[PDB]
Amino acid sequence: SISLITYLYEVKKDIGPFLVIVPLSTITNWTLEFEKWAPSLNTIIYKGTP
DNA sequence: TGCCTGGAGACTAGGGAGTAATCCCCTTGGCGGTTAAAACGC
Repeated sequence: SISLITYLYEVKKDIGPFLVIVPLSTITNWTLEFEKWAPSLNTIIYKGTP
């Protein structure tokens, strides 16, 4: 998913908006993977207290 | 104590109830996640 999104965004210069649905207990793994492999793409993740 | 009418016995049948066949929808049990509600204390 990261490779496809990054390739499309680098080719088209259309970084977003993009929406991803991630089930719980995996949000932090996706966050760490995005921070590590693709620092150029930022993400907004909702969690914690209302 | 005497009298009689409501109760009972025999015969007929048809319709409501019992039984089989069919199926899907409402229920039951469980788990995830969130958070407003429940518990404890001064």
